[PDB]
Amino acid sequence: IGVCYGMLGNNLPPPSEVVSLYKSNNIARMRLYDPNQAALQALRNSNIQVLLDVPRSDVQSLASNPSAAGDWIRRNVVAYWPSVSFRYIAVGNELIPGSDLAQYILPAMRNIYNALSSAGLQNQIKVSTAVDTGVLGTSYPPSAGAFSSAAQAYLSPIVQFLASNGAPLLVNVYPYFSYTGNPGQISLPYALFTASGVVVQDGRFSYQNLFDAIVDAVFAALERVGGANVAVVVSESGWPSAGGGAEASTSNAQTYNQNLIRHVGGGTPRRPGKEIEAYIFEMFNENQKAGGIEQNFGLFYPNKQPVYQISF
Repeated sequence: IGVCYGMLGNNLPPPSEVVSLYKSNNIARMRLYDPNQAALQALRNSNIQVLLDVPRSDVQSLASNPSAAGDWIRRNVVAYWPSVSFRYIAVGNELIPGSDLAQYILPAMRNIYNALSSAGLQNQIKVSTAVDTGVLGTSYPPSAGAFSSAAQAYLSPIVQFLASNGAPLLVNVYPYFSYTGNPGQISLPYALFTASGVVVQDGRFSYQNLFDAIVDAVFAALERVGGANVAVVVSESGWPSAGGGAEASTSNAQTYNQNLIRHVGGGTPRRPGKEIEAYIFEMFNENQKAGGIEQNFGLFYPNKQPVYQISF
């Protein structure tokens, strides 16, 4: 399993202690939301595989300035390779289709890919972008999954690129928000992997949990735009332990995240052959996030005590 290393608290451990905590918990992968130099230094020789984001403030330059992608890769990747085990570069996070920066994603992806390819790294370090599930229009049943017209205009060209390079699409997936958004329709057990039997019978495909239903809606959408062979990496998934309603609790967050860990090895109903790569959001409670649930997605408190015990 992977874990997202969010840094927006005023009281978190230094990156070196955080890397030690990953290693001691046998957490194999890490997402960084920017090329923090202290984190990349700490990751040297750790063997932790890294999903590294291009920050939103860099995407336009990587698209438009012909020197920028090469400079970015040389500073943030080549300077740390091979001691840092890079696995993905995610060009943007939740930009499609509404952001004014969406127009720069594929150009930036192409320019980054070219730089990595020249160095012989285009295979181990795959280039993608991270989207939210708002890119879906229809999503029930999962086999009806299709991108919205607005999302499709950006994603069809991106998916052609991903398929050609053997790269996945990254998707932030939260059963939690489907649950809170649909009271009386989406059950708590369905969201927490503890539903009894099939909740949605979708032809040959049986959905026992909400995670599978959302992810497979994305697979179904990908199949319509030349993406049948494009894998999905779940680049965020988690459950808040406080700051919301009664079901934002340590008990439910433990159930969601532990069950996720026990689930992903079997894949999904549409793609059962391989483990789904997933990153738990997130390592620590971040006290500089918006008040409420966003301050409470941590597996660990700032002093490194687990918020709830997890076997990774």
